[PDB]
Amino acid sequence: LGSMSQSNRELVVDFLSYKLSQKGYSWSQMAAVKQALREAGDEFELRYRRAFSDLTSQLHITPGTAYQSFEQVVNELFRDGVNWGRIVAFFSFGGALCVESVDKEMQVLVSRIAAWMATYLNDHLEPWIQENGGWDTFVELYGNN
Amino acid sequence: GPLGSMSQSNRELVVDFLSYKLSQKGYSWSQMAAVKQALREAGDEFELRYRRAFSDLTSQLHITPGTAYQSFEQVVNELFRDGVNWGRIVAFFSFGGALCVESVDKEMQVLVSRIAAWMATYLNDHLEPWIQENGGWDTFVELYG
Amino acid sequence: LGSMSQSNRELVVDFLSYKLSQKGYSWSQMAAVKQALREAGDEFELRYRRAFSDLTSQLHITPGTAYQSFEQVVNELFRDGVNWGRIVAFFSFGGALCVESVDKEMQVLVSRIAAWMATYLNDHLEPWIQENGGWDTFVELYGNN
Amino acid sequence: GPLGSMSQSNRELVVDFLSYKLSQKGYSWSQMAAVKQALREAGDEFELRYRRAFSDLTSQLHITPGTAYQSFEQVVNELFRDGVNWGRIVAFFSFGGALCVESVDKEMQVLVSRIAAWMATYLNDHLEPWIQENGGWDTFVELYG
Ligand SMILES: CCCN(C(=O)N[C@@H](CSCc1ccc(Br)cc1)C(=O)O)C(=O)c1cccc(C#Cc2ccc(F)cc2F)c1
Ligand SMILES: CCCN(C(=O)N[C@@H](CSCc1ccc(Br)cc1)C(=O)O)C(=O)c1cccc(C#Cc2ccc(F)cc2F)c1
Ligand SMILES: CCCN(C(=O)N[C@@H](CSCc1ccc(Br)cc1)C(=O)O)C(=O)c1cccc(C#Cc2ccc(F)cc2F)c1
Ligand SMILES: CCCN(C(=O)N[C@@H](CSCc1ccc(Br)cc1)C(=O)O)C(=O)c1cccc(C#Cc2ccc(F)cc2F)c1
Repeated sequence: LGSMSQSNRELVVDFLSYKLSQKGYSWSQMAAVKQALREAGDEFELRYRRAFSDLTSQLHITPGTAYQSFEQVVNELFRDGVNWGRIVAFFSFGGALCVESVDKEMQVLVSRIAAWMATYLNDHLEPWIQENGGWDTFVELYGNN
Repeated sequence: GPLGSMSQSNRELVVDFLSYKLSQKGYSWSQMAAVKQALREAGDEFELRYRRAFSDLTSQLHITPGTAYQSFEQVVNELFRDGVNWGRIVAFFSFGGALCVESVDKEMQVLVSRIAAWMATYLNDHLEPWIQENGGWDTFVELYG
Repeated sequence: LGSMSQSNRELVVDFLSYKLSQKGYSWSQMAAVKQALREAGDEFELRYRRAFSDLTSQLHITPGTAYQSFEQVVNELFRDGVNWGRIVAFFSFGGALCVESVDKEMQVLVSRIAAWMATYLNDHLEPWIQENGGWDTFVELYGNN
Repeated sequence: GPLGSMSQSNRELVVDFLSYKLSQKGYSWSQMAAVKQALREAGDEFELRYRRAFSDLTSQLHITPGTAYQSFEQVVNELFRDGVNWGRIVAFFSFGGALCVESVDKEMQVLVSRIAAWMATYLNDHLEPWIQENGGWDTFVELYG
């Protein structure tokens, strides 16, 4: 489904978000969390690139994977507990797995991964986030103002 | 999710993160994602190259608090005085971004969402038909990104 | 160009707009003007259906029509002056002409008509509107609260 | 144009008017327009048929001023307790519309934009993947409108 008058509005907000963040300003909390997370991810990938080779064959997540199985896989990443660094890792692994899915010509898995990750974030990680200083605490620790 | 302007969605944060990461590898979350990214990139290049033109824009372009859209439309018209093209449209985004940045600096953050709404308005009424007629943003992506 | 997370937000606002207006409430001024105009148009069409048969052959507006020629055609509708009733007529004639364009398998003309009508509204009619009580005066006279 | 939430575009008013008129003839401005229209229609039928269920919803569904999204998500979950389908999704829109209408009645117009944002949020996080997997809104249009 598409939306064309929103399209121009959407470009606007995205571009202004981008240019504000370059000066440490933020369109909104959501925009601040986005810049922060992108940045935290970049740094993460720079340091742990070694972990991102052949993720497909190791994580056992395919298009026909059930969310419960996805949940079991991610749970392994958080076996010794949830902390900010582990939450960044979660995003980075999702991202890398998407890229592989595109490399391997299974684009279909990308939107499956998005939806799985959103559910997991919703049910598992955001509640922890709310008990540990909230999304603003994420922005203080990883964002650029 | 974090508190946004129109929702506090977890999916929205995930989707932004995957879009970014897909783009770093030569891929796209979607056509919109690709447009957004090409436009950020084009804005960055424009602002560095024509850096000398980005001082006291709130004054040179007469955008103050209490400005009405008709005034804004009057100023932007001069930019497209000799016709629309993709360069002038990049200029339009960049100037509007620098205006917002200038606004926050001066503790006029109130201007920012107003500038957004004026830019979206101007696009819709003045720029859209030229854009469509010229192959759409799809063409922008192909010529730029 | 499409936009998918806005898509759900867009449905929301549209549906809530619709349900509010059914009780004489309005999401925004823009939403009030939309309900009012749709209604004014319905009434107009009911009374003057006789004027809407074979508009294509009489208005001389094709896909290759220049906006200046479009402007000349619409100007004829406003020859004896602009008033609210004539402004409603303008919308109704545009609408009917679009429908014929779809009947005659020239859909391409519809978006051309939208853009022409938006320019004409912008340059000719909205200024008159601003000197005659504004968009709220349109809502008082044609809307349902 | 009239003052909207995200812009004051003239095109936006035109486009809304032509969409309406195209739809009255069995046509569509676009896929989104068609979805919007089918959904309004489906909401109308649902609210008349299940009219008896639409009293004191602010109370039965505990949506008051100062309500947080987590609370809202908790209430809406019960509606989809036994699974998602297109009927339950129509119900979701209608109830949210009646809630907004109820809000304005009680001089709690402040709730309306908050309800919008919560509905958009819930759609994105909870309903989107089911919708996509089930053929998208394109399927809704084909089964309903
Ligand atoms: C094939 C194992 C992948 N992996 C690693 O390679 N870890 C590395 C450690 S170095 C990477 C690292 C660095 C810092 C932190 Br904090 C956590 C991890 C290793 O064991 O050598 C993992 O740590 C790991 C273990 C278990 C689950 C996952 C995952 C995942 C995942 C899948 C999908 C998705 F959408 C999101 C995800 F987080 C990731
Ligand atoms: C103070 C800036 C005035 N300005 C310039 O400095 N132009 C420069 C050219 S260098 C900038 C440039 C470079 C390439 C292109 Br294509 C277009 C412009 C000059 O001719 O010396 C403009 O190009 C100009 C002239 C008239 C109006 C505008 C504007 C604007 C504007 C205002 C608000 C907003 F949201 C967006 C806008 F684009 C911008
Ligand atoms: C082929 C003539 C169409 N037309 C009529 O048939 N008028 C009727 C009068 S009855 C319709 C009517 C009723 C009330 C009012 Br106020 C104004 C008109 C007639 O002369 O018998 C017009 O009045 C007319 C005359 C000149 C121009 C136009 C137009 C137009 C138009 C075209 C495109 C567009 F996007 C918007 C437009 F308004 C419409
Ligand atoms: C006070 C209404 C409670 N309610 C009912 O009356 N259900 C009725 C069924 S008749 C309504 C109906 C008819 C068909 C379908 Br499919 C689903 C519901 C009943 O079982 O007697 C619900 O269906 C119900 C139950 C639990 C939660 C909700 C809700 C909600 C809601 C809140 C906010 C919002 F923005 C959107 C929402 F959908 C609605």
